[PDB]
Amino acid sequence: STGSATTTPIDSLDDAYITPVQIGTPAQTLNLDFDTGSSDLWVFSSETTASEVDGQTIYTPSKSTTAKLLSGATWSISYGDGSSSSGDVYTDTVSVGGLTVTGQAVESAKKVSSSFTEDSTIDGLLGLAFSTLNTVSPTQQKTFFDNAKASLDSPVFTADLGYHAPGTYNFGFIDTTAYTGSITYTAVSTKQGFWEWTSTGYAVGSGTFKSTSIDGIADTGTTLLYLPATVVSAYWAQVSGAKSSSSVGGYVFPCSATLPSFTFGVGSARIVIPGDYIDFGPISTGSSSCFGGIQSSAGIGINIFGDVALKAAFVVFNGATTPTLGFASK
Repeated sequence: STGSATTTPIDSLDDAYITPVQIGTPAQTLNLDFDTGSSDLWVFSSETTASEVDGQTIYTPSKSTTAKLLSGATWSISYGDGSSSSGDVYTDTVSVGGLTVTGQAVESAKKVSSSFTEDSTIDGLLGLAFSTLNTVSPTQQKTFFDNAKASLDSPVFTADLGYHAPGTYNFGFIDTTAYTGSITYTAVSTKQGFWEWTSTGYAVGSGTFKSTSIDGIADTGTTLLYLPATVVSAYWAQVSGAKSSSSVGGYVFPCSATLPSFTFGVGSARIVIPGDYIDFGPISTGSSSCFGGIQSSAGIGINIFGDVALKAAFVVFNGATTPTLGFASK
């Protein structure tokens, strides 16, 4: 089997991407944030504290003839941006782009933090990291991909995120029309539960490539590119007037700037992030200070190849017995 679903930016900055997901019988379609950095499929629901729901579409398990309470199971998760959610668990039928899993754990939120409430466009998350990170207790649950894998034509999914445009998540096949040149594959460590890999270096604009190993994670649920302070300083030094602002919470730059590209290495291959992808717009409405899309990972504890990086590539998440990651230009 295979599946193919369009993923759409939630706003004009590509702050996140939402993908429609069918849950239950009859189908209830929710728009979920596919997150290769976590491993829980959770939704706003009829159980979510009413004051914490503001415009989201909810899953109502009592209206699904295939929903079953997973008795005694609870979940609770916190994300790198400080947001969080928790609740109980149902199993139900879940379909993405025509690919159906029966008995998928659907984690129903009883509580969500303010950042979730405030984002009316995101109805929940669909985790695509390794199932070892799943938070359900006392019986850990599998991700949608893990459940689907054996049925797929090939044990893979691909992320093809758009810049200020829709893109695609495919399950079970590689669309050879969706990228240019060849796909370069690179080793993955699953030791921390992430799609963790090592970039071979970077370049800023038309500058020379610096060969240096940068361990980090491919994370579709993180907006920006978080890299070591040395790398980030080298980038922003090429933008007149750019500076790190403790009050704003990262590097800012004059909105009048033209940003240089940023290249990262995948083995001997190179992925080029155009400068425009690094512009996250005014820090506040009407400001002439703009927020940068490349930020320091110092104090995160891990480097994160978030959407800024991934949307410059066609990315293969190869879930074969020994997982690997593939990157192609597009």
